[PDB]
Amino acid sequence: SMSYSWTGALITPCSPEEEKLPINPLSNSLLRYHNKVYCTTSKSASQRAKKVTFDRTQVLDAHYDSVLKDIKLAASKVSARLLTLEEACQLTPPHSARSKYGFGAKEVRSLSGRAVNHIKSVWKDLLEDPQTPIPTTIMAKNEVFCVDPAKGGKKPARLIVYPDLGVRVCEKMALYDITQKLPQAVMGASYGFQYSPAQRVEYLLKAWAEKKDPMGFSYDTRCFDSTVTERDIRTEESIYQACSLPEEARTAIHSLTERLYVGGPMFNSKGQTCGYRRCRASGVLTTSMGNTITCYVKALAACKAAGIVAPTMLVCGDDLVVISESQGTEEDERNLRAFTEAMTRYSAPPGDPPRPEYDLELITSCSSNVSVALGPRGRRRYYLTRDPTTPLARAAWETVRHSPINSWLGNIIQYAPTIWVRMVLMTHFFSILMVQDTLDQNLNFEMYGSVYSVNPLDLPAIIERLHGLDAFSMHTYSHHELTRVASALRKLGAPPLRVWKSRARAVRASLISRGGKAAVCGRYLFNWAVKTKLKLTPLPEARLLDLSSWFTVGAGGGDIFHS
Repeated sequence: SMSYSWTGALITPCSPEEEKLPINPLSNSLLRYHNKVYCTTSKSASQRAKKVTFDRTQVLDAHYDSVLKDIKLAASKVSARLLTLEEACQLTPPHSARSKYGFGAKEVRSLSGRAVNHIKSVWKDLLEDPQTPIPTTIMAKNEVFCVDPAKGGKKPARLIVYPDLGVRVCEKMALYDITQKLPQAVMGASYGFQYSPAQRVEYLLKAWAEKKDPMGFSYDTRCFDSTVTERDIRTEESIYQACSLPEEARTAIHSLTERLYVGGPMFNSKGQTCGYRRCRASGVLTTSMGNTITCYVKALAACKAAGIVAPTMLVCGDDLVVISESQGTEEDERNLRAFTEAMTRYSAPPGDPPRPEYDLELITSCSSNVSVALGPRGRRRYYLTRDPTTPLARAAWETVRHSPINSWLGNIIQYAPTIWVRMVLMTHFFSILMVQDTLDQNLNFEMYGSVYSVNPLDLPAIIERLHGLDAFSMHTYSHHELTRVASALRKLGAPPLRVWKSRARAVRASLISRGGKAAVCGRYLFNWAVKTKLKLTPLPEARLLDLSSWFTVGAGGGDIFHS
């Protein structure tokens, strides 16, 4: 079957879109080469539509069946419940796309009569009708990147397919509790979303250490969502139904599967019939959970089919890392080819063929890699980092165009120990917050497919909780990091690190002069910037932080909110 069929109708935008980074003295102080920064628009939607449209064949085998049997057995130990309407409403992000039925996220979150009565009607209809396909909207995402002329032109916009807001709330009532219990039961420690950045590093270090002679690879499936077949999606349902659930939950889950998850008609923003989907919807609740389970099953089966020796996996949606015992250079290459052939049979063909690596730091997963620096007392300290180009480009965009989602804050939190966060992002944004005089304002950001709300003044505590006090004392960064970061800054026309250091001294001093939590930020976040460093003591606030909802599977399109 084809992943999509199309009518010829265009994928259209809601509002006018901005393609180019606007000139502005605040964003210019971060980076000058504004012509290199672009935002994807609906102008490139047809190009993407072509890429994600292809035939899927799927041939399963004994290895696949064996893994699937184990998974269903594991799921049978899980008990899940429905969420109340009110619980599901509270999980809706404040800027989630409004319903076509006369209400938005604000109404849902405040439980307005129209929103509530509508959602009740949608729920009842889910229970009564397991058959009629539920309409979805297809939209081009607006995401910011830096040009890469060594890799062709600009990336085409990603596409997102999602149902109406009323349906999205119903998905949470039916399936949210499952998203919070099932992945850990069936994938155990291989499930990546349960780990903070520091824990992810610890997991990978352990996995690597376990092997007498470790070899690792990442596997890139070509357009994973499009490779997911109707059978795959019905199999996911079978796994959900293996849980102990109330009958009403079983009914809603089945209707959602047949009417929404397995496929259905897509409409553009103008309401014209755009096409029909026969693969994974990118913007439904189960997108992340479904991708993770389906990727785990196919990958583990492919390991068995290939004869990979003692595999330890880390799976986050379509993102897959496999660490195992090396069988020798040529044997490893051969076995990776056999793994790829198996994944291909299972309908998960590769983008770039996997490459064996024999050093953990050389494996890229979820766009990140492990690096090492020194903490206080000169101990080696491993931490997660990434190339800063995209985070810098988005930070410049977000400096001049305010967005409901602050990617820069998510980056500061996730990549706090990195030299680029500490010297550049932290310095720039605390500067900008004082310029705006909005330091003490909660901001939203996306992390692991979920939306969170954080006050920047709480960052020392948050950073301490997630990364430890060492995140404020790290030094002697790797040659690779210094080189990669300096090169990104030059490429974007940003000031060099030495300039950021002088800037941070003044930001630090300004924050300290404001006293209170602002002074705590100055002292902790910018201790690296002064010659006479302060002694940083554990923050009592770090322990009081309720991070119980951090680091879990999220939702397609990040359409879930925790506060």
